[PDB]
Amino acid sequence: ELYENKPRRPYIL
Repeated sequence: ELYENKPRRPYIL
């Protein structure tokens, strides 16, 4: 998506 959220790229990585 154009708007990147945090539960897609959370600090879990």
